[PDB]
Amino acid sequence: GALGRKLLLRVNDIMHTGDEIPHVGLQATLRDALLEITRKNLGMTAICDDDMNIIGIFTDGDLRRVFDTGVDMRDASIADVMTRGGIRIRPGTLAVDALNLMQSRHITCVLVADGDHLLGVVHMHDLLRA
Amino acid sequence: ALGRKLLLRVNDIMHTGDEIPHVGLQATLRDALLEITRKNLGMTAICDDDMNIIGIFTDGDLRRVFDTGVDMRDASIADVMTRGGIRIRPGTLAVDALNLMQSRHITCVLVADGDHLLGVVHMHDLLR
Ligand SMILES: Nc1ccn([C@@H]2O[C@H](COP(=O)(O)O[C@@]3(C(=O)O)C[C@@H](O)[C@@H](O)[C@@H]([C@H](O)CO)O3)[C@@H](O)[C@H]2O)c(=O)n1
Ligand SMILES: Nc1ccn([C@@H]2O[C@H](COP(=O)(O)O[C@@]3(C(=O)O)C[C@@H](O)[C@@H](O)[C@@H]([C@H](O)CO)O3)[C@@H](O)[C@H]2O)c(=O)n1
Repeated sequence: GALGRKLLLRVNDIMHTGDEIPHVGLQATLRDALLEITRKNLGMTAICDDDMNIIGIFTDGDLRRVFDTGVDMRDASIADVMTRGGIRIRPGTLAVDALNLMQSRHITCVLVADGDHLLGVVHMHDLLRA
Repeated sequence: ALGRKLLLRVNDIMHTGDEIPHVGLQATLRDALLEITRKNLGMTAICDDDMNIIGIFTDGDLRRVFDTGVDMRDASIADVMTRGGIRIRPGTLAVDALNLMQSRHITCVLVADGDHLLGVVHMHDLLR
């Protein structure tokens, strides 16, 4: 009942915004990106330009995948290891459709955007709270 | 529909057998991450020869150890795993598994009888 009602909300009204958005710049180090991931507690970070347009994203899963090189990755830049672009939805998207997208793509956090402009982020956990 | 899927026991939806991610106590961190990738659930158990759970390791745990700045390439899983872990019984309802995952801030959970690993359920599994 409550979950069903929450899934009829627009993501605009449940997404993380402002300082709760994980994002770093294009010149960030991988360690910078990891700190941002840890602090914002969503398992991922965006990589944005100065206008808050999405350049890329990096998840905890991405770290596992890039770690599978023999070389020492500790001083890598984020620009070299990020996923370019990122899966996103419009702010009027219903939570149910965000869930369906996340299920079909096997991701747990989706960017909320107007074109390339990052407005917020929604995590699967957000769709089941409140 | 939503109400029915949420009322299933996790026994009926969990991954079992070869689909369970596990490595042994002597595995390397690289062995552990290979198993995580191969089984596609973002985590692995660490088990003894009787399939008893010693610990777990998740993609989040990799971030936490990597961000210590120590070179982790040659690490052993025994030195970086989380001992113990959160588990549920096979009769746990999907809705209760979801609430547990929410409360513990996790997206995948082991299904066990005591320490005996029976299966694993991902948040994705619960929401088909
Ligand atoms: N069945 C499980 C699953 C996980 N864990 C442990 O719970 C801690 C958190 O698990 P996580 O998967 O690493 O949790 C994260 C985290 O570690 O940051 C992942 C991250 O991508 C993001 O999803 C955040 C948000 O906090 C979600 O609320 O949550 C880890 O030490 C992990 O070993 C456990 O004991 N038993
Ligand atoms: N809004 C998003 C979110 C993620 N991604 C990209 O989609 C890929 C998958 O995201 P993930 O979070 O890394 O997905 C994982 C993965 O490793 O692919 C994480 C893992 O812990 C586990 O949750 C598995 C599922 O078990 C697979 O069903 O799913 C990554 O390259 C990520 O950059 C994206 O483009 N846009």
